[PDB]
Amino acid sequence: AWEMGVSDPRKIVFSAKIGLALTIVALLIFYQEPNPDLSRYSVWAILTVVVVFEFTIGATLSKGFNRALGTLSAGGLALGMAELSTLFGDWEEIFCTLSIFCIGFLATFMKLYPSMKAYEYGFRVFLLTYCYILISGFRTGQFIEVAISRFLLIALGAGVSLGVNMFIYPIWAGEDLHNLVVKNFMNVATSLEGCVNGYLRCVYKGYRSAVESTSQEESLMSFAIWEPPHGPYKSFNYPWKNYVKLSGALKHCAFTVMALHGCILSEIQAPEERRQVFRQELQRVGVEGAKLLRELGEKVKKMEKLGPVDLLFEVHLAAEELQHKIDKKSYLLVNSECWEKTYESASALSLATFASLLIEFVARLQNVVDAFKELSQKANFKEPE
Amino acid sequence: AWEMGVSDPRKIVFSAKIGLALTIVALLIFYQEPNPDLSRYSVWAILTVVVVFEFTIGATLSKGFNRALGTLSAGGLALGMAELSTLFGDWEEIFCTLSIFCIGFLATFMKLYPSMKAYEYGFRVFLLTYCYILISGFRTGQFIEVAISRFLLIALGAGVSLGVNMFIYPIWAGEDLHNLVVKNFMNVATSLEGCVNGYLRCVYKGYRSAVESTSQEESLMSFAIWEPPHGPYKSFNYPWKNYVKLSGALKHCAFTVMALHGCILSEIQAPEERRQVFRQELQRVGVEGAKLLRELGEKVKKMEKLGPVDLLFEVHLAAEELQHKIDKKSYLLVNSECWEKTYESASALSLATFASLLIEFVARLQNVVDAFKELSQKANFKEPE
Ligand SMILES: CCCCCCCCCCCCCCCC(=O)OC[C@H](COP(=O)(O)O)OC(=O)CCCCCCCCCCCCCCC
Ligand SMILES: CCCCCCCCCCCCCCCC(=O)O
Ligand SMILES: CCCCCCCCCCCCCCCC(=O)O
Ligand SMILES: CCCCCCCCCC
Repeated sequence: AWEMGVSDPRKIVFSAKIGLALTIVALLIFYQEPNPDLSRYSVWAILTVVVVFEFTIGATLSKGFNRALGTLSAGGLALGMAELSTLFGDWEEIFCTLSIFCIGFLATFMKLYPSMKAYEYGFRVFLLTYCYILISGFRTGQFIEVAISRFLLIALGAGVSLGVNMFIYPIWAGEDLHNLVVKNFMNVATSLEGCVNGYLRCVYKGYRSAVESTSQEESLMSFAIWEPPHGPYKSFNYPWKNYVKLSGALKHCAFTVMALHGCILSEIQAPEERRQVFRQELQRVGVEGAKLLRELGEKVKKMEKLGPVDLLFEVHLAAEELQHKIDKKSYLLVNSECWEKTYESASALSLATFASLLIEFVARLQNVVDAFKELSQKANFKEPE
Repeated sequence: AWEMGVSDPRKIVFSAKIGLALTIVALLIFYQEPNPDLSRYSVWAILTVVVVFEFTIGATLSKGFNRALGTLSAGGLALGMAELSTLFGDWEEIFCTLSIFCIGFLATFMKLYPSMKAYEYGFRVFLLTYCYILISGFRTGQFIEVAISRFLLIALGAGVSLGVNMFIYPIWAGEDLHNLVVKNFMNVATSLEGCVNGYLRCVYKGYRSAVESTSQEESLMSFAIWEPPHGPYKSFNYPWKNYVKLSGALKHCAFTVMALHGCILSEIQAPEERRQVFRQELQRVGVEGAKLLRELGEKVKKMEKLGPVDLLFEVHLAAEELQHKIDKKSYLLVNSECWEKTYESASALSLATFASLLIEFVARLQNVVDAFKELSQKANFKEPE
């Protein structure tokens, strides 16, 4: 839709790039030599463009490498089996059919391995190449020059797709990974404040994005290993793994925010009157946590190093003030008459679960800070000021 | 390989049925009327089998319908553009390429939409068909006649694939969803027992399987609405949705088990000598919860209605006993010296969060019992023996 396009103009550029590659191949085939067989080999290029044009440069390179491997191995095996069939002069079609059965069984069995559920697209091209070459080289024989001519057009289609994708506003998966790591910090910072305000009032996509994106940041890292150097990422081997290490460190913290959100939806809840006693300390703790997470996101975005001052001083002081406040008024959580109604006791005891989950969230930040200090060292981040 | 076959005879029969379909289409192509010039586009029949075989019957029917939609629509559009092109006799290649650019841009933009992301297979067929039938039907007036031949060989291949798939050893998605619900019930019971036993020592994939299976439980439901009646499920409109409703009540219960597992990996913990005071009540609560979950799983598996007895009496009584015990020994959770070391106070206050989360887990089971009764009435479950 128009709103979708205006919000993200990257997709419009990608669509116009694919349409331009198809237009170029079409123009060549329209104004090509009028040699015979034109309508036969013309379509192969325009149809491999639609198959090899991927969103990112690294996915294009990886998928075209696995597709070239599958096609070359299937064609070599098909030619070897076609030559071997001649020995069974009396039984030719029987041998060819039994080879098609064995190959189909083996490829279909190997694609089902748990460790190969990602590379099915190369097993399909393997089975297609073997069946096409075995069935299109029988009624005539000596089916070679044509299988060596079809690939000189598949190559042209892939060459024009690669040139158009790479040399006109390319999209790099490394920058996608960098911007996703920057986004997660702001999502978690918004969720924490939303949870505290919701509990103290007289938040889902935030931690959902940080918890549900583990595989996205691994596929982006798989694609980024093929791309050459560019921009600020100038090095033989950029440490892309420290980004995923810092993302895991942040996810370990986002699980506590998930538990704090789940406290609001519980069936058992504490009286609103007793919540207002501890309002100030909870608001200060949430404010300092959101400030620290936005500072770390801003320092990751600019590729800057940490300053000399301690970043955790204020949040630690706030958490110690909250602990003292809980200590002074603990008599509102339990009762002393029975010391030696179940619902009322559970409601009273459920406020200390919120306070303990907030103290544990403050306790888990040091690991994210250490991960950032490691990433700013492996990658030569700039000094501040 | 051998282990994946002996432990799963499904994946052997599937590969053998693919090989059988390929060898029947092959035998047909090979043994043909002496005149081979009657047809030369015979690989179109063998390449459809490799593209329209799926694990389940409902997936095959749904995907075949979505592929024939795009193919017929693209062929009609291409023939309309070809007929309208002859008006501009002077410029034919320019109009054709201006049509290809627009079609590629619209198909890519429409396939990048987030909502229509499960239908990416049907958007490539449209563009491929348009380009093939516009570049191949150039300088020819009988391409309309060619088209029908190509689709008659694609129809022969799809008919053979559907017959072989549906008449040898059908694999139904309805049974897959039915088995998945029972497996999630057993996983959640095992996780609850493991966490309660782990906290008292002198579990991980269980709740994870139940929490992350929503996409599978929705795709299987989408496939299951195409399949005809068979076996136990004998009705035109089987309430497959009530299974998803019960699985979502179970997910809402599993989130508390995840929060209980998070208490074992925390930086702040309570001394064991204080944990051992409440061992019996926690152990009884966990035993009763796991017995209730396994009873509901066993009644879902057998397709039987609930008896006249009350299922929740025992666990409710165990929870009441736990609450009374917490009331009696509450002086071990707070300190009365300062009523009016921070770490030791937090460690003491962290023991009550585990018990409050266990009480919330016990409180959330009534929704699951109500959803089970709703599914037991919507689908006619047999009365207990
Ligand atoms: C083969 C060289 C290029 C590489 C191909 C990529 C291989 C990787 C695997 C992907 C799938 C196989 C490749 C497919 C390539 C291909 O050529 O495939 C192009 C398509 C099939 O594409 P798919 O293989 O993706 O399904 O072929 C056709 O559809 C042509 C059939 C003729 C259309 C006639 C329609 C009849 C309509 C009658 C008129 C009435 C209309 C009424 C309207 C109202
Ligand atoms: C989806 C169908 C795609 C087309 C599949 C057939 C293409 C044939 C291309 C042959 C590739 C080259 C094989 C070389 C084998 C060799 O020389 O040993
Ligand atoms: C020669 C390259 C392409 C060969 C044909 C590949 C298979 C094309 C399948 C198109 C989708 C047809 C699925 C529906 C068929 C039907 O409804 O019977
Ligand atoms: C249709 C599959 C094409 C496989 C080749 C991919 C591009 C590399 C050509 C050398």
